[PDB]
Amino acid sequence: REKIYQWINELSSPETRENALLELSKKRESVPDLAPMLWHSFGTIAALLQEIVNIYPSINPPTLTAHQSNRVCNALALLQCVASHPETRSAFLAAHIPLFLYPFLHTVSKTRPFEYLRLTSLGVIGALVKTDEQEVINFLLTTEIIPLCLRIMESGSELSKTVATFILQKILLDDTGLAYICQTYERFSHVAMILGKMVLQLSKEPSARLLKHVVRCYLRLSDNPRAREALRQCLPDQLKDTTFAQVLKDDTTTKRWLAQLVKNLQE
Amino acid sequence: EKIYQWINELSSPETRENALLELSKKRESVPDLAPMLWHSFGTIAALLQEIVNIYPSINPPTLTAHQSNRVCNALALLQCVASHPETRSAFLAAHIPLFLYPFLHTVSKTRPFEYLRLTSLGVIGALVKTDEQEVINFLLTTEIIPLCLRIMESGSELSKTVATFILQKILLDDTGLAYICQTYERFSHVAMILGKMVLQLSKEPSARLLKHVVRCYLRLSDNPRAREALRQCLPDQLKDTTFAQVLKDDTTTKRWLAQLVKNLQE
Ligand SMILES: [Mn+2]
Repeated sequence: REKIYQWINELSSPETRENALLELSKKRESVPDLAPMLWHSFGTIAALLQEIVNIYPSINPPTLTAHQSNRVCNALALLQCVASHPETRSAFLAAHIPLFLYPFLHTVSKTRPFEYLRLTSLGVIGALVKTDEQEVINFLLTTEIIPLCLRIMESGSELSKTVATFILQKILLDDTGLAYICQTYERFSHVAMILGKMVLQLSKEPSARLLKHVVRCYLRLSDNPRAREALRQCLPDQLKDTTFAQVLKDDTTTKRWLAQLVKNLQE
Repeated sequence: EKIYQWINELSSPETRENALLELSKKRESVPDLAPMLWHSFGTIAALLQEIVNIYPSINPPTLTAHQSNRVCNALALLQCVASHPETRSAFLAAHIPLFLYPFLHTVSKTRPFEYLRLTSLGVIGALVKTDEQEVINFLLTTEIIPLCLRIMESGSELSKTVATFILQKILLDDTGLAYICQTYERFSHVAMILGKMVLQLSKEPSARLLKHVVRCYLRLSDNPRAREALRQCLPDQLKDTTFAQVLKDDTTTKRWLAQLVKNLQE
């Protein structure tokens, strides 16, 4: 508790806010109640959003430096902290704070500063949907986060693609999210096409976590009657062959899922 | 039925620009447009997209009259959501005004930018007009005061006026006054800006600006401990016959300028 209070308090005057963001960002894992402390502290959340908003112009044209990205990501780590705490989770959603991260998620630059910015931003969202609250899914649906996730799964770093897919997975898990993605052949096909190319490169450049999420997504889509029908024709061969046999020999969960997916298709 | 139609067309970039234009001019004629717009986070998100699509126009500064007028139409809609008593609170909990801070931070003097900044301050001014404690508590944790102080001395007539009005409503609130006097730094910078203002106001006068300026000094004179500082920094033009002409019409402003002198007398 020692320095935690002082640092939190120091997040005020921009003269000592940088050190506080850093010191706090690292001690986060420890202090289990940091989230409510951050949230309930006067002007602290605003200070964090201030950090986010300050770099909006450097995001496009893409001139964000490593230093800018690191400091803002410190703030984002504290927001992720606030996003997954049971006592602050729901209010975090009321504040529509995730809407402050979307411009970050829209960037496409490849430099590490941007990739780190996007990965950390995705971490906040992933922690938001970790508990399946109906309201968070409906929030993400209506704010158009899906297309942002799709592009990233489609051309981001392996790390970022994993979290983006996990987010799409959570959205798909809920009945509303599943029905929304399958409402038109075009929206389903867009998602299926992306998961498709993911299943092709993953077969030559393996990735356990990513492969696990891609399988869950496909499995979940097989719950919708029309997507199931479509998948009867468009489910990539690599998911039916034995191509993933070896790598799955250790991940019993995902293997069980792929078996269920193949079972669901056809009749 | 057309209001509902356009509102729905905002959530489609294909039909948004048109909807913004229609809903903006139709603003004054639709009572609860705010609750209608806020009825769906989707609508708000779309309105914020318009604001976000403008950040790329900052450094290098390339904002065009067309881009400015378009986003400002979106600001007009955010402003009415900021005014309505049914939505003003949710608007604040989402820190929506912060999306406008990058705009308020620009310094380009081209009309596209000046107008963007004027319109943005207008969103803030509509917040403080409500006279909510909720609003002042929000702004104090945002850095709006420094942003307003810069414009108060470098902006155009209209901008300087809206910026000074915002500070005025902040100072008028007890906590706002206390906040500003809480430190030498804060008070000193405010005192300095008001100073440069009355100076360039003597030459090239402005009835509206002066009233807001005078009102800020009067309210500052409400804090006992500040009075000594106030006595020492008060510009001559406020103590002499200047403005006496300009103030022939302002019975209110001179009545205020009178109370100011009286508060500072030892
Ligand atoms: Mn559900």
